[PDB]
Amino acid sequence: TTTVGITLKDAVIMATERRVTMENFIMHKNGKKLFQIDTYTGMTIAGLVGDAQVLVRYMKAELELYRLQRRVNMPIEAVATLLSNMLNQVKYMPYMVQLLVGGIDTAPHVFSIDAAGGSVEDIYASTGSGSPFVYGVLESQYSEKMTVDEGVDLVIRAISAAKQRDSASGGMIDVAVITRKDGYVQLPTDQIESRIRKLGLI
Amino acid sequence: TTTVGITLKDAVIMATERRVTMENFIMHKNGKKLFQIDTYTGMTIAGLVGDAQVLVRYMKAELELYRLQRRVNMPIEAVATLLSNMLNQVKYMPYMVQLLVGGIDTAPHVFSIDAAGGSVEDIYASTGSGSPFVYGVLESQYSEKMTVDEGVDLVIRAISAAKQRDSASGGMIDVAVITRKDGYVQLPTDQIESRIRKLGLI
Amino acid sequence: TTTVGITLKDAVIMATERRVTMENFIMHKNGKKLFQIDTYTGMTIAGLVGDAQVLVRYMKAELELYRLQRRVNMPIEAVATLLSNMLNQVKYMPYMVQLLVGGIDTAPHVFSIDAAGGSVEDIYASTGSGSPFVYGVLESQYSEKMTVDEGVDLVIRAISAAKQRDSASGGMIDVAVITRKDGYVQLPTDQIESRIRKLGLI
Amino acid sequence: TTTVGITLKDAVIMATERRVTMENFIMHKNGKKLFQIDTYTGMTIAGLVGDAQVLVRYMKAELELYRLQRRVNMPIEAVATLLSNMLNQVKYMPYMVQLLVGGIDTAPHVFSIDAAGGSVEDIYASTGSGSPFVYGVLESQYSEKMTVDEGVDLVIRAISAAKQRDSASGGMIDVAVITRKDGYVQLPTDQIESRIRKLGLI
Amino acid sequence: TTTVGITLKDAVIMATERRVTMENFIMHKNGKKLFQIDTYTGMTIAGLVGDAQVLVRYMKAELELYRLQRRVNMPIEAVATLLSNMLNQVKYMPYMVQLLVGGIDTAPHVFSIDAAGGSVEDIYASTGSGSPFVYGVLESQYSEKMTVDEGVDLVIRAISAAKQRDSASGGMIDVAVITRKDGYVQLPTDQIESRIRKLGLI
Amino acid sequence: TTTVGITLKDAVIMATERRVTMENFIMHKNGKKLFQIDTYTGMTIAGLVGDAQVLVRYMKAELELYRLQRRVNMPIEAVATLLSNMLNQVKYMPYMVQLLVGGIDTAPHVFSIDAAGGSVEDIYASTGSGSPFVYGVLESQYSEKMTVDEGVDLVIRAISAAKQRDSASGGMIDVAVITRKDGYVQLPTDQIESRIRKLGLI
Amino acid sequence: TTTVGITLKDAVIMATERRVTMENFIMHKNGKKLFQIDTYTGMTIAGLVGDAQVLVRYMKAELELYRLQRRVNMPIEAVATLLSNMLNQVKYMPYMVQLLVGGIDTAPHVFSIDAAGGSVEDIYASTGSGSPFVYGVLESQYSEKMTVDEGVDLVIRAISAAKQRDSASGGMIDVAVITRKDGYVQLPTDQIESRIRKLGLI
Amino acid sequence: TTTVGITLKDAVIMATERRVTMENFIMHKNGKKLFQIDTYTGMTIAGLVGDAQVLVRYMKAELELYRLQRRVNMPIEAVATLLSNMLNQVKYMPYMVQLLVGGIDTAPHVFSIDAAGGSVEDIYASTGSGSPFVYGVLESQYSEKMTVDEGVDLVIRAISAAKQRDSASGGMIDVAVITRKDGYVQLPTDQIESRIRKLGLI
Amino acid sequence: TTTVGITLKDAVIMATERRVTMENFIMHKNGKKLFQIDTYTGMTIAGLVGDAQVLVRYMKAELELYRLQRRVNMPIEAVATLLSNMLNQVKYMPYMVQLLVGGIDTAPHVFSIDAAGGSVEDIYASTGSGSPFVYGVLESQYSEKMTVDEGVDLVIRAISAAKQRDSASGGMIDVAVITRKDGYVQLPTDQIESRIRKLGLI
Amino acid sequence: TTTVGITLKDAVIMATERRVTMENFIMHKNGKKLFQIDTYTGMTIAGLVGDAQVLVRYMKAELELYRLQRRVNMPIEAVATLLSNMLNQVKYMPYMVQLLVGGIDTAPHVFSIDAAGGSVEDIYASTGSGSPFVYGVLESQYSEKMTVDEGVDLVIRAISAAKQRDSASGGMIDVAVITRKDGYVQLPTDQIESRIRKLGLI
Repeated sequence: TTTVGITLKDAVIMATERRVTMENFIMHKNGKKLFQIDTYTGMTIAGLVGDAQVLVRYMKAELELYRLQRRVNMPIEAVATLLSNMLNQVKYMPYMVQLLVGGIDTAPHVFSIDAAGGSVEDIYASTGSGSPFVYGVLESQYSEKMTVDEGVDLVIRAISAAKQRDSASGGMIDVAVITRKDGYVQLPTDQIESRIRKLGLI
Repeated sequence: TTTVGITLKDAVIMATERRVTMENFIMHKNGKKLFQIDTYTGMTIAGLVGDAQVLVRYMKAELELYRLQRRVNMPIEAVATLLSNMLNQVKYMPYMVQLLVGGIDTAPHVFSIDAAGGSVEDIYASTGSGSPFVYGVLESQYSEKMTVDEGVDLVIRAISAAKQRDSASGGMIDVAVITRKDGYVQLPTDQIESRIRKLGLI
Repeated sequence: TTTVGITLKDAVIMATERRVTMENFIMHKNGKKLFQIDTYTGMTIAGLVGDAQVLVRYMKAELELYRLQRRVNMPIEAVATLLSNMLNQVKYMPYMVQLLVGGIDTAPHVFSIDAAGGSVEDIYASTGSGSPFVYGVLESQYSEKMTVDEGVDLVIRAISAAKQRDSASGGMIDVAVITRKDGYVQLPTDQIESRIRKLGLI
Repeated sequence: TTTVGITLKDAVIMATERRVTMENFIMHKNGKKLFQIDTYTGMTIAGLVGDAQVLVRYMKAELELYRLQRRVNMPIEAVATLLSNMLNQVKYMPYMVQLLVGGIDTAPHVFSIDAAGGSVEDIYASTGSGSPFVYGVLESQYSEKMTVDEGVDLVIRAISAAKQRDSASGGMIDVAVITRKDGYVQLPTDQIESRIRKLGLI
Repeated sequence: TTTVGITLKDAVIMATERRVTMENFIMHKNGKKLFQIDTYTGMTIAGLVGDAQVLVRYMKAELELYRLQRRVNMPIEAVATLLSNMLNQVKYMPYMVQLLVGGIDTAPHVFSIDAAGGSVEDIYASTGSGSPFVYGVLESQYSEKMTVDEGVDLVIRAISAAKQRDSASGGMIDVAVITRKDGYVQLPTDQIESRIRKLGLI
Repeated sequence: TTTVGITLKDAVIMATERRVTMENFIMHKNGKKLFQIDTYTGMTIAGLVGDAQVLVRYMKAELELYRLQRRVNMPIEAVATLLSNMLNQVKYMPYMVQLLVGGIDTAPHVFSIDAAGGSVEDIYASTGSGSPFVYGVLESQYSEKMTVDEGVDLVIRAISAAKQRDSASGGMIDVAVITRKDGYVQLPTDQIESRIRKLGLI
Repeated sequence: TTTVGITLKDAVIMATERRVTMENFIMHKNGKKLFQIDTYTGMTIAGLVGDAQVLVRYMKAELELYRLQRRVNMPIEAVATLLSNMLNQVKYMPYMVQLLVGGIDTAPHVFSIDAAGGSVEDIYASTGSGSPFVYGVLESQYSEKMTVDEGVDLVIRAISAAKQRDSASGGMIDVAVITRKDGYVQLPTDQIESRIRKLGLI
Repeated sequence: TTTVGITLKDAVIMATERRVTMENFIMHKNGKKLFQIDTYTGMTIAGLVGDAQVLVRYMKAELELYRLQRRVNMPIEAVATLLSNMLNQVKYMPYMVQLLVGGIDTAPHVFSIDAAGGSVEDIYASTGSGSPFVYGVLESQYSEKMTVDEGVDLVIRAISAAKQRDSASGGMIDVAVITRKDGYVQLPTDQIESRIRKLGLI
Repeated sequence: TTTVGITLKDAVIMATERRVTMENFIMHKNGKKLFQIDTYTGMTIAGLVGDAQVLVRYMKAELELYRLQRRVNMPIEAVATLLSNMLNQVKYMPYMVQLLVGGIDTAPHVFSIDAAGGSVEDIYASTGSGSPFVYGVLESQYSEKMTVDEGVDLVIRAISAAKQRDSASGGMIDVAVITRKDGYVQLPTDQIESRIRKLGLI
Repeated sequence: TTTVGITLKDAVIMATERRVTMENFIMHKNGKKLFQIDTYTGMTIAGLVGDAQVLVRYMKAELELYRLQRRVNMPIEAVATLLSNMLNQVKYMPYMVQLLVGGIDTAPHVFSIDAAGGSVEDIYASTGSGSPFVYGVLESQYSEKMTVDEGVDLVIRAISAAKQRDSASGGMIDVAVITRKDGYVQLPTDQIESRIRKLGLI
């Protein structure tokens, strides 16, 4: 599993791969690991599939109820704090997951949450077995002045490198871009393939 | 145990073998592993017999009550989600089962569910100790343009190969075909034997 | 790791992939797992790299000395028996390897040898984590009447299927053909790529 | 694995199946478990393949050297005693095998030898995971007045029953008949198939 | 312990032995392992004596209350399903028993139930440490066209063979015959002894 | 296993049963547990068959060589002392056996030897899993004034009681009588059967 | 500890010894192990003293309340069934006891109950570490035609033999005789001593 | 620890950092991990310091003696094979090291050797806890057409990224360039600092 | 992690670094470990991030509610006592944290609280893996007569030394000064950088 | 235990404390941990007293023999290499020690050697349980331009700080100064006390 989320001037970019390893072999090639949980919020999942899918359903319900009652979207840091409390309350019988939460309330935010409920905000983060390979690419190439198009190419290259070295990662890359003007937009598969061909990664 | 489920243009095909290994020997040669749980839904079971049989009874009750209350059949993805919640709620005292759910609501669907409640949709899937042999046959021979007759021959060949290499699998092959026009139809035993003789697998 | 060896009327075909998993990641993409150990004999290796490489050097030395002293090539069954004795003598501090030996002395032969020194002759065999996927392809498609060209396509398809489902397998496929008329011939990489394109496996 | 040996008035009949379970699946369907070790002596093997094959080679060498030095064949009880000493000398690092030795010196004999070197003579015996099913057939149907033809049918039925209930057993049945007049004679495969069809076991 | 149950055209035959091994010796020679639990239903027990006896009392109470309330006898498959639920509900603190249930509702039925609640219907079944010896006799001699008298002789021979090879089994054989015309009939001891003498088993 | 040895005025009586439990079932019904190791000396064995048979061969060789060199039979206490040294020298890798040695040099003697080399002389002794049942019979019925005929009946009754309560014991009873006048005499099987019928033990 | 109970034509005889081993030495020489729990019912105890004494008090209360409410004494089999339920309900936190229950309702009965609640009726039974020695005496000497006086001598001899071979048993023997005509009668100590002197057991 | 070695058209570049973690803290900031072992050969070390330093001394002695005896430098693959044998001979009491060997004999070579003696040639490789971060940089930026100057900048960036994410890595970067024309040349520290300032890594 | 708190005549100074080690690498470089929990109270955290963040939220809620109800700020020792009770109440399922609490009520105070609820007041204290290096600096250089400016330089030097020797510590240093006149004041980052340059620590 | 060694322009300074903790209490207050092993070489010891004292005797013998044979003092790096080989040769049954070696051959040197034989040269080093406190003092106060007098005061302050925080350290401080002009000079105790009083450390 390889997930990544980065922040730009007025945008958040999140991306994952699709390989699922069930019973010690590659049983599924097109799993879903990137989800929209609010109007301007997304989340990626890594770890136990069952625990992660339950948490995604919980967050969608909590955020939708929050929006209907208080008439506004929950702030991104409040989303991370809610997840932090939920995971820490069962720390001794925990969800075996690694989570990334990103979105726009008044500025871009990306949060990393561990199984014990620790939440840390960062300019970029990566989770899964392929994360160390992603961090190598981001350390040498990430720039805070990048445009959205340059940021999309950056995450594609980082995940492509992880797939070359992590056997638990593979499949098509899913990319989502979150902005205030356009909201949560998942890039089409053909556009991702076009960028891969232009970058010479196939 | 060997179970398999595939999707076609307008059909779902599921098939299992019948061998049951109780007390470390072959005690039963004609066990039942393929069940109809709704008008257009079927399910296969692998793992502990006691846990699997209880889950089959639960799903039949839930789906029938759902149909009577809401006047329509439960969607296939909703069936998988319900099973996902049930298994995950007892993950630390879990049902030691592997499940496949397939059916037609508006399009063919096949779902794979593990003991921890992880549910992944796929074009085809296989469970049990004989599954890796089935995946080899499906990887080299499956086609999305296959007809129903060609699909039935495909699953028969895949299970036959598994029986040749997995000692935990054996017995007669049971095959079911699910379509909107004809509903859940379990193929007669004589028809299966005729296809086996035509394919030269005996 | 995925290795395979098959016998035909007057030929032996052996093939492997190249992925090496050192320190729990994909460190090497072009490892060597298929070796020529005599004029008409080849061997594939699976398991611990260090143990396997030492055994390859031992077999090359033993077979070359055997040829120089007795003026003839060692029979294939004698090669397997020699390996069987070597592995069994250290069974409690064993080489953690799986071996296939194939060649021509008066007829095609393929032998499978385990870490405890058990040697069994078979018409075809496969070793490594990807072997069960190969056995599924071979069970449904292998024929004793196949030509050499058909046999080469068969092993390529079988290994390609294994690479799609076994994360420990990957990389370019190496194929060798052994005949009395032509000896040990390793197929060129471009020819393998041409067959892959013709089979629609890329 | 299923092996059996019985004694008659002037004959010894030994029979095995051929299935070999290497790496927890059925890797070989035509393994060899019945061996001729002297002019009027045979042996069956069950357990670890590597240990069993080494012992077969040792016994062939010891018995042939014994015949050349003392000009006569080693008595059957002496063969069992030699094996008993060899296994007991390494009882704490033992051969993980179960052995049957049968032959004619002046009268029929069948010996059962365990991994610790215990040797017991009996009118009939069976080894392997399928042995308890064989003992059920022999207890109800064996007779000391049976002819050679009746004895061959008896062992075929006993092994056939074991194959129906023991997943570790399978494949073609090999049968050998030992008499003073004709020596060690392994029955042809076609003759075994004819008896199977006549007995209605296929 | 050795229990067996078989089905015929219009009859069910169940039989057990009587040896009870309490404190690692033969403390009781005339234990009871075959019980009538309904008008046309019987049950055999194997495993822990305390757990088995409690279950027998529970089943007698449940079936008698069922008959009084719904005015008809519980169907045999319903009896097995009720036992399946009871055992599975305590699977992690289970009854350490093996159960056979047989009877007539509209046709003969025999069910095998394990400690985890798995229930499988079969034409014949056997439980206890002596079961593999029984399966050998049944595999070679059982016929679906047998008469009641022939079936009684069959189960007597099968249990007699088990007593010759299983030290945990012994004592007098108890046999019950269930038919629609005559109900649950336990054969007298003298009749069993007469059949044993006629079969030459003493 | 049940062995017994008693002393009288001018005689030693030793007796065993024949059941051998190999692989957790009754594999052999006619094992040999009573051996003549010298002109006026016998020995019984209990425990691991392989260890016991090796010790019997060692004692026969040592005693025969002793007789040829020193021209007289080894005294019974000297036989026990030799066994005591042999077993104690390997106490941390011991023979897992229980031994009884009895004979006549100038007076009757019976010695009990354990796996650690402890040797104790006694008027009577019993070894094996059935020994406590034998001791009950001997405590209530043994008399030092008994004749040889009365002593033979005593050991037959004691072993018969053990067979009724110890599942590891069974089969025909072998009895040997040692006297100075007649030497080592093994009673014929028909004579044992006659005594059993006269005692009402069948 | 040594307890015994036997049945005769119209009587039940129960007997125990008195030695109690607390803190790994003989702390008490005159413990009580035989109790009257009803007008025609007795019980013996073996195992943990604390658990056994609590059960004796429970049974006295239950049986006395039963007699007052239903105006008749509880049947002996009903007493055993009540104990069976009580012990089985706490099988995973059990009473570490072995129990014998004997008495007269319409015929003599003796029941043996283990710690898991298994209850088996038998003509005679014995519990405790000295039981195997008692079974040896009973197997060779018990007769169903014995008188009460002969039965009392039988149990005295059996317990005396156990005291000679079991270090955990010792002390004075307590004997009770239960008949319909005379009820529960505990024999006086002087009468027991007189029988011991007459039998030559001191 | 972070080590890296890459191959170019006519050059080999190897580089390490200097941090040593002794007793769970940073005790040494200027450790030595890159060594010249021959005229055109270098080696990097990772793992246990004591084991690594001993191996470096062994290799220097072996290669110098080899050069003096055979008058030529040992080929790079021969160096790796010698190390492979040394490590595998003690695999059960192994050197806990990870090694890279690079040099020029007729063409550039880089070999990776593990603790068990497995040796694999590759175009580039990295060892130590910081290796996955290096592989991310190399996967996205390495080119086989790079010049020596571009290659030096590449390894500096890769190690700098590792130091930002691996707490076990740090300190000054040491770089060596091996060519046929100039031999083994270790770059001066000031030149490395100049490149770091030019790359904006400080 | 490195945290420090010191007391002066009329001030409290607390300082931390920012490195967070999640999944055994440096995932976050700008974590937050210093918090204001009241008008004149601060707290530092070390250990499990999830547990620490939950405790910070609890303390902010408790102290704010305390201020609103009792109209005054909670005394510093009362803050430590409240934390002491909370941690000790769950000592067997504890928060895996190390805490420092400092502030002004009528005089400077610094409290150290462990995971078991032990609270000790001290003139200065340090927590985390880098604490022993800080204590070395404080032991040799701390003075109770220091000014606020001198105290700020002292904590900067102490943390800088810890970062040079503790791999778990790193990043920018955050410093807060608490006085009655000015309240809780967190020093700006540029001011910290200016002091670092003036002290020659970069 | 606290030991320290530093290098200056033309001098080496080594210092230790004297507390020895034998049987979990302070048994000795004046242990010796600083030794002269050559004309210009010293060594400090930490860890197991028995192992350390043996190594000191070995080094004195080796260095004195080296000086007599080769007529010159062994170089400091050669001393460390010799110790490195000795410790690594017994790494699996190692000396549980931490060692510092310092001296002058042509320039000052200080080497740190661990139990596995790893040797690293450094400008300064410290061993023992009090070492982290020393490193804090050295990081903030050590200067390469210090005079000998300033260096002596530095090590005294560093060890004094360690004694205030490490319970395993205590007692009088021993200091040695090594120069080419004056050789190995151990400072008198009164001079150390004078410096302690001047520094205000008492």
